[PDB]
Amino acid sequence: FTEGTDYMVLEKPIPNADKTLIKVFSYACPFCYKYDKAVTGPVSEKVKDIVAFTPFHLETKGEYGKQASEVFAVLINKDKAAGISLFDANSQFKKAKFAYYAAYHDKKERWSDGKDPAAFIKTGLDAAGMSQADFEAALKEPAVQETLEKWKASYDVAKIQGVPAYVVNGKYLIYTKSIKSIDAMADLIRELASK
Ligand SMILES: [Cl-]
Ligand SMILES: [Cl-]
Ligand SMILES: [Cl-]
Ligand SMILES: [Cl-]
Ligand SMILES: [Cl-]
Ligand SMILES: [Cl-]
Ligand SMILES: [Cl-]
Repeated sequence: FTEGTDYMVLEKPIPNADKTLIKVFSYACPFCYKYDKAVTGPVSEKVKDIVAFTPFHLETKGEYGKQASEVFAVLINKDKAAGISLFDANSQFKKAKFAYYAAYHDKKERWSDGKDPAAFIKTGLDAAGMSQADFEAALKEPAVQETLEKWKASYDVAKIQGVPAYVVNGKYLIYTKSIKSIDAMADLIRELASK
């Protein structure tokens, strides 16, 4: 694999990202949906022995970027605390993520274009099986707030080649357009993780 073609080196790395595969994404991004249907799960499963799969949501995209970040931060922290993989059938994050992708991209739902955040939140929480009250309580927790703080770094990473942005060890950003297969992507991630 070749620097400049398959990947690039971030001039400002994502901090505290040792042994991670970070995926910067947005619920509102059609390619994020496409790659999450086709490559994200299989590839992350293949490399789970070397790098921890670590979604980073980009809060600045779409009318409900902030709300989606809140829902995802809450659900990822809950899944992690329960020792549940983010690709597991029982992952609440996974359920919410695909509910938003289906609503936004397949059904063209826009929840009144920013003016109905309660409806947007409901879509994700209902799919995840979480109550509004539980979400509101969980959002106040330090770990959830820490996650939201970490994800602020998504904006500067997204500038390079858009979203999705798959990053190895906070340093090596894969060029999404170069990804040709599950195997090749997993091969690349392993090479990058050995650097
Ligand atoms: Cl779109
Ligand atoms: Cl994800
Ligand atoms: Cl759409
Ligand atoms: Cl609605
Ligand atoms: Cl819109
Ligand atoms: Cl900036
Ligand atoms: Cl091979």
